[PDB]
Amino acid sequence: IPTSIDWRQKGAVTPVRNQGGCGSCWTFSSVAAVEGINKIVTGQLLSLSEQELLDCERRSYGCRGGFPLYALQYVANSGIHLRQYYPYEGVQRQCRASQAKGPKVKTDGVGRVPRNNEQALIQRIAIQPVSIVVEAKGRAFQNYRGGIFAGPCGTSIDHAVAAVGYGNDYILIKNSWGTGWGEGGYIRIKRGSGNPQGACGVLSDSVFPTKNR
Ligand SMILES: *[C@@H](C(=O)O)[C@H](O)C(=O)N[C@@H](CC(C)C)C(=O)NCCCCNC(N)=[NH2+]
Repeated sequence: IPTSIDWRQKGAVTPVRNQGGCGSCWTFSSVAAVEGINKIVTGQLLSLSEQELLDCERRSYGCRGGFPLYALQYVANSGIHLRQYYPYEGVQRQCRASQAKGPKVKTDGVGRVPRNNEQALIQRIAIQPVSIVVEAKGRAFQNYRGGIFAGPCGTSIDHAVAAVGYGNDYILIKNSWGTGWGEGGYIRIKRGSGNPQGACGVLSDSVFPTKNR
């Protein structure tokens, strides 16, 4: 694998989103992962509907939180519509999937990275973007502006985000707090933490969509 990778520089990452006040991070990280594998295997970069997951993925709780694993299973079972045909409202409404216009992206399955294993996560990011988790509630994380973030942060994971790259000392992560946070919406989290769960719990729980060429 390469010493560094950046899926943005392979055209597999869409612009940064802003989830707003809604506790919908689980829809953003999962969609970013799906957009990534879809570009990798089809050649097209599409912007996909977080709102569809928010409304339609029954085992999650809309703006009250959710489960990236189940979001990815939904995409493998039902597919997902384009954002432009099922736009983000930042509030849960009735599922309108069957009424949405336009094409669908359908994946074939879901994989899981062996947890608390930095090399396993890096190896997976070398292949595709990954939906991961971090503890984002800390003031240092909330106030992050740039550079390599090492903390202070605990490992009580609370926020789903998408890993879209790495380099020797960092994992590169697409957050859903708009471009006004961090590095145009991105954060670099240090590799090589003393925590088995990694810095900010970044190694705690990582899943990804699978889709065949
Ligand atoms: C994250 C956010 O919007 O910042 C959002 O709160 C969320 O989905 N968090 C997940 C975090 C995990 C580490 C993936 C979460 O807390 N999921 C469990 C949600 C359970 C909510 N239950 C009810 N009844 N609302």
